[PDB]
Amino acid sequence: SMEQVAMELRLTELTRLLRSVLDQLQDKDPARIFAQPVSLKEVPDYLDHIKHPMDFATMRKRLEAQGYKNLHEFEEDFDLIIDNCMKYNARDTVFYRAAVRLRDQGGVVLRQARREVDSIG
Repeated sequence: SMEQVAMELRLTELTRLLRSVLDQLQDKDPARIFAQPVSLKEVPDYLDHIKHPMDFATMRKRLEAQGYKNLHEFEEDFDLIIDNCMKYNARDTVFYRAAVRLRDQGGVVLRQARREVDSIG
C-alpha cells in the first residue's frame, strides 16, 4: 500500500535524524569509553551487575536496521549507556566521570532533537 510506503519514508527520515544525533553524542565521548560493548572476557562478572548492557556500536546496528520507531526508544538506549556506567563504576573513576560529562552534554543535543522530531513530525 501507499500508506505503508509513507510510513517507511517517515521511519527512514527519523533514521537520518537519529544518525546525526548519534554522531553528535558520540563526539562528546572523545576518549571512546562508550564506543564498544563492555568485554565479558575482560569483565567476566559484568552481567551479574548490569542486566541490559548498551554501547554506541550496538545502538548503531539497531539504527541501521531502522530499529528505533521513535526518539523515546533511542533515548532509552543512550540512557542505558550512561546509567550502566554510573552503577558499575565508582564516583571517583574516569569512567563514571566520563558518563556524567556525556549525559550533561548529550542533554543539549537531545533537547533540540525532540523539538525537530515534533516539528518535522
